[PDB]
Amino acid sequence: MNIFEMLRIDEGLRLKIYKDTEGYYTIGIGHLLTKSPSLNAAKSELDKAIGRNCNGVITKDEAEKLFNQDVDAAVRGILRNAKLKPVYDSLDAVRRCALINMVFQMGETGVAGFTNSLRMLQQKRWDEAAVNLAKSRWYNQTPNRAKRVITTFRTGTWDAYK
Ligand SMILES: [Cl-]
Ligand SMILES: [Cl-]
Repeated sequence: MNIFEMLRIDEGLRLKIYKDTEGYYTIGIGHLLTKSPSLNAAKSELDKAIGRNCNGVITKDEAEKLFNQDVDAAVRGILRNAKLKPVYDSLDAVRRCALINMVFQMGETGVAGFTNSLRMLQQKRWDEAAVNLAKSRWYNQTPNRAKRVITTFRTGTWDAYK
């Protein structure tokens, strides 16, 4: 298991514009297109993103390309973030995957907001951090995915995904 297979399980793949769990226009492997209510504003961003007239639809390769950019951008945002970088650097390889997953889903800013949990992970207090991570809108809104991520931080293995 790697970051790609992990995210592909949590986000799935859809080749047609769809609405995410928040109701935002998305496509591919969790690639947010826009928070705007308009399907046309979504079709627009989509074509801008791919470089062709897609008319709301893309190919597998196009989805995988967006996915490769988004993972890279997620890592690069963590590395550039003063609050995140030190956490990331302190973590083992599996756990790093768990942080990247949160970042991909909720953005740098959002994760950077879990001050207490971040401190606990840095300190390697596993069980405590799993408990604090669960007290969040994130966990209440997408509980099966949050549990998977949280188990990953708790144990440091891929069990939740196997
Ligand atoms: Cl809560
Ligand atoms: Cl869920």
